Amino acid sequence: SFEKTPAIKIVGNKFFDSESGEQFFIKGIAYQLQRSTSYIDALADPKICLRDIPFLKMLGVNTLRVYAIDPTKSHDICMEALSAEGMYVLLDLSEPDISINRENPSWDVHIFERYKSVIDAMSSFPNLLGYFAGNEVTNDHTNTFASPFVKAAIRDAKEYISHSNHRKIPVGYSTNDDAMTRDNLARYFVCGDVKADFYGINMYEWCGYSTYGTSGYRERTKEFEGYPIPVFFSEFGCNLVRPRPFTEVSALYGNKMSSVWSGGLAYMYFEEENEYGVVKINDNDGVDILPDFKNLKKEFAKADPKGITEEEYLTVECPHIAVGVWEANEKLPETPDRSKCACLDEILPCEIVPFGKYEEYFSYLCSKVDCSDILANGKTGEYGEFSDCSVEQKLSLQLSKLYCKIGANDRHCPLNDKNVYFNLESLQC
Ligand SMILES: OC[C@H]1O[C@@H](O[C@@H]2[C@@H](O)[C@H](O[C@@H]3[C@@H](O)[C@H](n4cc(CCC[n+]5ccccc5)nn4)O[C@H](CO)[C@H]3O)O[C@H](CO)[C@H]2O)[C@H](O)[C@@H](O)[C@@H]1O
Repeated sequence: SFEKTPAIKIVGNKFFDSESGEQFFIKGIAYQLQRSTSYIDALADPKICLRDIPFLKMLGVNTLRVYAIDPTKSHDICMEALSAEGMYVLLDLSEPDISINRENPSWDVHIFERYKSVIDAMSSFPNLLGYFAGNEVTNDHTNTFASPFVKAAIRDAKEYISHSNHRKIPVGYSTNDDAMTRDNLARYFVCGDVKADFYGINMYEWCGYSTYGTSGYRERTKEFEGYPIPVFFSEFGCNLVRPRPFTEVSALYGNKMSSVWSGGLAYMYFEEENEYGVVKINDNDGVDILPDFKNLKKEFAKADPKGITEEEYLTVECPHIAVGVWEANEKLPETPDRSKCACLDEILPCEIVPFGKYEEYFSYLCSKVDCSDILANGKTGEYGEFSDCSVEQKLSLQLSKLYCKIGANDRHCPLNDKNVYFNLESLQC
């Protein structure tokens, strides 16, 4: 049963409860456990989530941000338990080992399959608020060319959801707060023919007992006034001054900011040797409440954002390219084609299995054959025909091209490595 969490929908630049029609404001906290899979999925483990939900209820949150789930595991126990307390989930589609790499960006079948798997695992829950298609991918002026790959991911996640039987859960983006790139990033993700459905900023400008004017919150609010999609703080809670008073919460849900922002999520629930937690899990797996907890609790309790209803509410150019400043082309890479890339597994004479060596093997093979067909350039908007295939498929293509160039036809692939093998399926889309 999900009566207490009706699905939230987007109209214009605001969230709305689909039943009542009241504006939905996010009063949230990040909820994600680490190790000392690589990620831990707290929503796949009832003993973890059912321990914490009572404490989350005390905080008075209506939303969690979760950065990683294991899509092979069940989540209905934790998601229904969250729904029981009126709590929604914002969920990143990526994870640390399967993300768009800001140092070498690609939008490919491997990353897209990860996104699909999370979508298929989590879309049945009415309290799934939205998906993030990326988190701080571009983070400064040196990697703005990663952003077209994220926009392609937004488009393709939205289309995948559209073509599924699922509820059309919105797909957005979470960005950092770098001064040189923030205005261009915000414009880029709503420009042209592809748009993020919502926009989260990881916002740490307000530290200690600051103010609306002095923190920078006033300038941010004036910048995002009239922004065409919902905007919120996907993270907040600068910890320079402790215990964190969380006085930004009073500003965030006040009348000046509540007209522009759709709330935000504190970072975070768990303490992980970083002084960002509101609780600490002890050696007996029990929850010890930390000094920040009471301050966030009081601030959320006092917050009462005056929104507008759905019915009364009902009544862009991409940034130009400039070298060293903004290098994200409007032209996006194509939708990764699993069938095309899977046909390389069939027909290619020389293949390499996944298991440092990528840099060496690409450097070696791309000096002997033309690797243009696997390159992807977000600056120039030039995307090779097989640039959407997996790193292994890309490598295999180049090895196979070298094999055909030599033309011995003796089943000896021209790269001595144990991961290399001659594909017997090639001899038989
Ligand atoms: O796509 C961009 C990059 O994504 C990386 O993975 C991603 C990963 O780094 C990210 O990690 C977040 C991490 O960004 C977030 N976090 C918050 C903070 C506090 C920052 C404090 N602070 C204070 C003041 C100013 C600025 C900052 N520190 N870390 O904490 C989350 C839960 O603890 C954690 O999961 O989570 C994503 C989703 O799962 C992965 O997609 C990949 O590993 C990189 O290869 C890739 O380049």
